[PDB]
This record gives sequence, C-alpha cells and structure tokens, in this order.
Amino acid sequence: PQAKYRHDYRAPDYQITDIDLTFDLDAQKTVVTAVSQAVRHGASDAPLRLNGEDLKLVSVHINDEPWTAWKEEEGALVISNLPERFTLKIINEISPAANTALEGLYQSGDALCTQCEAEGFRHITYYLDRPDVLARFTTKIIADKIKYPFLLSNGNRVAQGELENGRHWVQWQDPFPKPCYLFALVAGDFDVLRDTFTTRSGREVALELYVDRGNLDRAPWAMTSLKNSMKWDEERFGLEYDLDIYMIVAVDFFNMGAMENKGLNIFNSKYVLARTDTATDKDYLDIERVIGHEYFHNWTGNRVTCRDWFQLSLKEGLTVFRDQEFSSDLGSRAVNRINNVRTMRGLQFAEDASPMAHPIRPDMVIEMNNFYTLTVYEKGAEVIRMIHTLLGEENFQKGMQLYFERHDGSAATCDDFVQAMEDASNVDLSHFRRWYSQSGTPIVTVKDDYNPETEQYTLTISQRTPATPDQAEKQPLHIPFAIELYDNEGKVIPLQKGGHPVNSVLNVTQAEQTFVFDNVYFQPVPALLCEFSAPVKLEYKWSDQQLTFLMRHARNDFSRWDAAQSLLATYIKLNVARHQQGQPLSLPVHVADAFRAVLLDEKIDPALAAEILTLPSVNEMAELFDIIDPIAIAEVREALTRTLATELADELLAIYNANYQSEYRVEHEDIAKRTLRNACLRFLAFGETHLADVLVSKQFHEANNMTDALAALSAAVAAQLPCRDALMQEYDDKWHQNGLVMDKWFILQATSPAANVLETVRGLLQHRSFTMSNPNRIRSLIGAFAGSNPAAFHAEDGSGYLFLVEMLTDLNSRNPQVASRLIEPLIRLKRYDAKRQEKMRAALEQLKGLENLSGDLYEKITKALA
Ligand SMILES: NCCCC[C@H](N)CC(=O)O
Ligand code: NA
Ligand code: NA
Ligand code: NA
Ligand code: NA
Ligand SMILES: [Zn+2]
Repeated sequence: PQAKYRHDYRAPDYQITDIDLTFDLDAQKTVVTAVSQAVRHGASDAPLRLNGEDLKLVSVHINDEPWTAWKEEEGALVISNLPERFTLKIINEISPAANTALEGLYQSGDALCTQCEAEGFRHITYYLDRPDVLARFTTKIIADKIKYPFLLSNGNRVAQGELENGRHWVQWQDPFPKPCYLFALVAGDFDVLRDTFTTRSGREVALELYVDRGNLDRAPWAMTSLKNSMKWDEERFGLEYDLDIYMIVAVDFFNMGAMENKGLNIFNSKYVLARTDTATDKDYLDIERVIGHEYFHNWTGNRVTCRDWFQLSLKEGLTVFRDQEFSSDLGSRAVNRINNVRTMRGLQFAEDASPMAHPIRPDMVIEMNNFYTLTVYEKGAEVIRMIHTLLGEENFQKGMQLYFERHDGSAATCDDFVQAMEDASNVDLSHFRRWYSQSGTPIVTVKDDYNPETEQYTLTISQRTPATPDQAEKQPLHIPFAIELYDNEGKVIPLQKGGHPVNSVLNVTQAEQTFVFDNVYFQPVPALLCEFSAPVKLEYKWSDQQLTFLMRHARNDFSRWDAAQSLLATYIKLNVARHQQGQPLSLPVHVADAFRAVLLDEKIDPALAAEILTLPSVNEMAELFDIIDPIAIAEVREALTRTLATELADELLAIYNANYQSEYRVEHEDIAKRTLRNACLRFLAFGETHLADVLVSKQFHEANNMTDALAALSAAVAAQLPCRDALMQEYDDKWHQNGLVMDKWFILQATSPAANVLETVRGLLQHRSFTMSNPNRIRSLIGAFAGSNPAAFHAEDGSGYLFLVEMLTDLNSRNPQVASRLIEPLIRLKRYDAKRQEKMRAALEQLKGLENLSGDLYEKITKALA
C-alpha cells in the first residue's frame, strides 16, 4: 500500500460537471447506472483514470457508443482516446450485504445506507473520487416497496413512480455542485419526526428526522438541537440554510459519529436518540454538539469544500471551532473551554508525540481514514481559535465573509483560509502558517523578574518543539501568549509600557524574547497562557500559594480551574514516584484546604466547582511524565480520591445534599448543580464504606434520570463497593434489549479496577447485547478496555496486548476502520518501560504478519515499529 504526498497535488486531467445515477437496489446485488458529463482540462492524449474498488463492471459507453479503448487496473478504470467533452455511461454491480467495512453502500440492520467520506464513492461506481471534482447530482432509486418504503438522497424530491412487482422509485436532485464524498443514499422503513424552521429572511425549511420504528420518543431533543443550531449559525456567523429540506437519518451501524452529506446527514444513532431515562446530561450535550457540528459543515465543508484530503482540517478544525463556540454560547463557556483543554492536553498531546504524529495539514498519508484525528480536529480548532485570538471577533468575521465570498462553490486550501483572514484583517499571518506544517507540541518556558527600583516586571519566554518521528526540523511558531498580572488584593494590574497600554496577548514569535511591563506597582502573581491561548506545554515554576491565590482571585473561571490543575500536578508526580518505591500518598494539608475552600465558596459557579473536583483523568495525568507507569497512575488517582474523600467528608456530604433537585431538567443551571452533586458522590463513594454503599445504592434506586443512576453505578464499580454486583445485574436485567444504554454498562465493565477485569471482558464477548458486527458495541467493550483501562491493558503479564491482538485479527478482515481505532493504545509503546515495550512490539509484529493486512493497520504498525 502506497503513500500519497501533499506536494504531488495536481489539478485533474478531467472534470465531471453533472452526474445522473440510477440505483436498482437489492441487498445481495445492486445495479448502478452512472451517466456523467465530462470535460477534459489536460493534455489531448491523457486517458481518463477513474477510481473504483470492488465493483463488477458491466458496461462502458461514451456518447452512447460501446467503448473498446479502456482497461482495468488495480483500483481503476483507464479510458483512452476521448473527445474533449462527452457523456460517460457506466453500468456496474455492488453487494451491500457483503460490505462489513461500512464504506460505500452497505446494510445497517434492514436499511441500506451510504458512507462516502473520504473515498467510499469509488466503492459504488467508477468515478473521479476526489474532492476538487464537483458535480451536480441527480439520483434515481428503485426498490421493493415493502422492504424500502422510504428512498432518500441529497436535495429535493423531483419524481416518483410505481412499477410492476411491488417496486417503486423516487428521483432526487441537488442543485449545489458537490464532491462525491457528500453523496448519500438511504433506503428503508423508518418512523419520521417532522418539524420546520423559518430562517431569519423567511425561508421555511422542512426538517425530517428518520429513526428506527419504535424510537420516535427519543427524537425530539435532536430536532430541538437542529433548530438551535440553525438559529445560532444565523446569530453568530450570519449563515442561513440554503435548501427547503433538511433530513437526518439515525442508523445503528456506523463507523464514526455522523456525516454531513448535503441535505441528508446520516448519524450514528448514539448521537441522536435521547430520553431522560436512557441518556445522561453528557449524551444530551454530545447530541447537541454533533448535530451542530454536522449542520455547521453546510458552509464550512459543503458550500466550501477541500481541494484534496491533505486539507481536511480546513473543514474539520473550523467546524470543530464552530461546534465549540455553539456549545459555549448556549451553555457554560468555562466548562466547554476546560473540557476541550482536558482533551487537548490529555489525548491530543500524546498523539503529537506518537509515531502517528502529523501536522494539522498532513504531508503524507497512506490511508486517509487514519487522519480523522484529534490533531486534525482539536488541534485544528485550536489553530482556528489562535487566529480568532490574534484578530478579535470582528476581524475574524470579516475573514469568514471574505473566505466565503472568494471560495463559495469551490474546493479550497488551508492556505486560502489563512489568506482570507490576513486580507480581511491586515494582520500578518505568514509566520503563523507554520502551525499548518509543523507537528508536535511546543514547550514554552517562562522566567520572571520583579524590579522594585523601577516597578518593572520582566518575562523571559522561550519555545522549542522537540523532534517528532515525522519531522527532524522544527522552527519557532507564532504563539499568542495571553497573560494577566494580579496585585496584592487580587485586582488586575493594567499592562503597559513607556506610558502606553499594551495588549495582554503577547506575540511569542522567536526562540527567545523578553517583555517588560512598567508601572507594576506591586509584585504580581501572573496568570500565564490564559484560556489556553496556544496549544503548548507551559514550563513555569509556580509556588502553591501563587496557585491558590489564582484559585481564589483569577477573573476567568478557566484560570482558576487551571491553577488547581497545576497545584495537583506537583503532587501527582510526587506520588507516582512514591508509589513506585512502595510509599503511600503524601499531600500537604494546605492543598486539601484549597479544595475545601472551593466546596464552601458560595459565590463560585457550581459548574466551576464541579470541574475543580473532577480530578485529572489517567490520560491527563500521563501527560505529566516522559515514561508512563499506568498502574502507578491509576493507584495514585484512587489514593488521592480516598485522601480527599476523608479530609473533606463533611463538606462533600453537605454539598451533595444541598444540590439535590427533585425535578430533572436539561438546562444549564440544573446540569451544573447535578454535575457538582455527582462529583461529591464520587469522592463519598471512596470514603467510609458503609455510608458509601448506602448513598450510592440509594441514588441508583431513587434516581429519576439516567445521569443520577449512571453516576451511582459508575461509583459502585470504581470504588468496588458491596452493592456493585447487584446494581450491575439490575441494569443488565432492565436494559439488555437496549444497545445504546448497554454500551454504558460495557464501558463500566471494561474500565473496572477489579483484578479479574480481563476475564470479565472476554466473557462479555458472549453477552446477549454484544456483537462484533456493531462498531458501537465493539468500542464500548474492547475499545474501552484497551483505551480507557490502561492499568489492566498494560498488566505486567502482557495479557492485555494478547487480547487486543486476537480482537484485531478478527477486525482487520471485518472492519479495518474500527480496527485502526482500536490499535491506537499499542502504537504508543515508546512511552512505556522496556519490558512493556518488548511485549507491545511483539504484539505489533504478530499483527504485521496477518494475511490480508489492511492498509489502515499497516500504516500505523509500520510507523510504530520504525
Ligand atoms: N472516515 C471519515 C469520517 C468523516 C467524518 C465526517 N466529516 C463527520 C464529521 O466530521 O463530524
Ligand atoms: Na466539475
Ligand atoms: Na464537508
Ligand atoms: Na454561555
Ligand atoms: Na504545582
Ligand atoms: Zn466534521
């Protein structure tokens, strides 16, 4: 399998302007007829090279003439001796029932549906399966009436008919030209929720949400979220929807979260279906986010698409930024920012140090589905957010307007986006472009000095990015470095120099520089890299009392939470080294006191308190170390939780009872109170055993909503309470028929700290609610074990790796994309000790040797063993 490189991009020899598709649908054998209008742009003797995979070619015509000048090659149909403009007609067969990869046209339960991003359209017919080729689609679908009463594709329904033998047909037409990755087709039987949204200029859009029969009671929240998305995009970005219909279809068998197909989004039902007894606050907020995200792609992705796949972050970074802004405007900005920072530092940083490291605009790709990454998405969004930070909102919106003005209707580049932002703002971003092309996490080192003679504060800031496996050369970036300076009383010291105000966003552009501030009347406590103003590691030698001061005084909530993270970080490192020598947890009293003060501050937003009382995850903790000891980290996380539970027991219980709510509402204040309450319950579960068992058991049985119930069950599992087995059995008994709900239970099983967790997980491969044919179940049991139980996955005997190898040996043949998700924990071997490294390398060497090794695995395994 061959690498492709960004520097090889060339404009296509041929374009296609219009394509007319006809599907004669059947699960064993679907006949596709594709009639394309084509235009040559290159040399007169260049053949047309069409992409195609696993297609049975039936015929090829050019202007109605059967064509003899062609041949098949590996992955292609090459057609020679063409005129300058012509009609290509291809007829071919495909087999949806055989498609376990879930790429192209496949079967989801009894429905037929498509997934075409990145390069799945080529599994449907021979085409220019590349996103700089944009065409107007017309799609006609013919199918059995009983099995497939609903026949959907992009755009508007323009024709309809009945045929002999219980078949029917519909035709659809989408007026906007599109790359084929945005093609969708859905056939099946559904319940439908219908609603409308009226845009700000008075267009009435019909909204339609298709779900499995019986699930209409779980549809309204998604519908509500869609309307909220449409409204927000209008208020914030000035963007309206551009068609009279918007369809969403929830399918159960899907590789990712969702897909922005124009006018016809297809969603993993996990990000659509919710009811108060089935879904958590977090589900409600995730459904909102993903609905928003796919909607926001309608402009940032569809009306302006990507010239080639190396430009993915042009749509994904910008769209992720848009979903974060949406969630933050509607909810708590502080909680959003915090959690996104947790994700960046805890998960994306690890990727940017891994063998899979790449810039947000990659230079080399073997399997493009491997690059739908935390880097491309979350670091991508951080890069967009840095642009926003440098330009300010008003200039950033001008840049948006200019990007659309220049590029609407076309496929664009990351470089085109940056250029629009520069031209609209007159801010120079030449050096800033280096964030698109350099991989890895910059390390920013800060040293300070207060001069009492001159009332000057001096910051000396340096940066460097370490080499990564993809890139030996690294250079300084344009790092927006936001600061605030606090005086003795907790008030902000105006920033200034030589009698003039200076911007609190510093431009850190060199390996090293110095900034000097005048009229610093008291020795300050700095807040550094405010709001995580650049996606970097901060190295700065804080005192605990500077950090508690920031926890008590900083003006942004984010800085308080972040000061609390810096405070724990010292003690996490300390106690990990202790654990390794057999020594128990040590924690200064004043640290415990700083958390006690948060529990009892009544001014404090309960959402902030809950974040500060949610300890860094094992993945966030692991970012603190070069070599990771996953067993020591897990045990320290537990011991710290036990220690705080004991020191704060009274305050914990009181805040728990105070935040009781009788009514359940999906509303920002209610969520915040409940999140705090359940953060208290978590500690309490790790406290005195009898009271823990009582509290947890009681919350689980009396809960009127899944958030309160799952928090209890989760706490019983995590603290291994006596009530655990009973509670777990009750939830199985009640919920076994419901896969999305069972996923949560599989996650708890997989992530259990119990000594026999691997054995329990193996047995759960036979559980009535598990199947290897469903990506959600797979991720919930197997993925959650490998990726979210690092202590068990990295058991000293290597049983964890061996289990994953067995699973991947199945999944490589069945569903390579899911396989490639699941291999990620093994790809990180170079963060572990020599003994673990040897075993992980041996596991990877077995997988390298599979017959029919997928490209997806190949790419990762090769980079890992280098
Ligand atoms: N394997 C390709 C996954 C495509 C993801 C799609 N653009 C949905 C999203 O970005 O949210
Ligand atoms: Na075209
Ligand atoms: Na798109
Ligand atoms: Na808000
Ligand atoms: Na510290
Ligand atoms: Zn996206």
